[PDB]
Amino acid sequence: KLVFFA
Amino acid sequence: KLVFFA
Amino acid sequence: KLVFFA
Amino acid sequence: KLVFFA
Amino acid sequence: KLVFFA
Amino acid sequence: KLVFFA
Amino acid sequence: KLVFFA
Amino acid sequence: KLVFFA
Amino acid sequence: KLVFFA
Amino acid sequence: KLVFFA
Amino acid sequence: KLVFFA
Amino acid sequence: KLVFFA
Repeated sequence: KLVFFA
Repeated sequence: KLVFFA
Repeated sequence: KLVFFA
Repeated sequence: KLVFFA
Repeated sequence: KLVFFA
Repeated sequence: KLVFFA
Repeated sequence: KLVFFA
Repeated sequence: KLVFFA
Repeated sequence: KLVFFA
Repeated sequence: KLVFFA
Repeated sequence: KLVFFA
Repeated sequence: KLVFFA
């Protein structure tokens, strides 16, 4: 899995 | 920006 | 699955 | 913008 | 910026 | 796993 | 499966 | 933009 | 699986 | 930007 | 697994 | 930036 927040 | 995948 | 929010 | 797929 | 993966 | 925060 | 958006 | 391929 | 975003 | 390949 | 971001 | 390879 991958979680990205910008 | 929010991105999630699995 | 994929969730994207911009 | 909101995109979801699976 | 926050990134997490596994 | 990997956790990154900037 | 191929998804592209912009 | 986003490009996804599975 | 290939994911790209910007 | 982000590039992911699994 | 290959992940790149900036 | 970040480059990860496993």
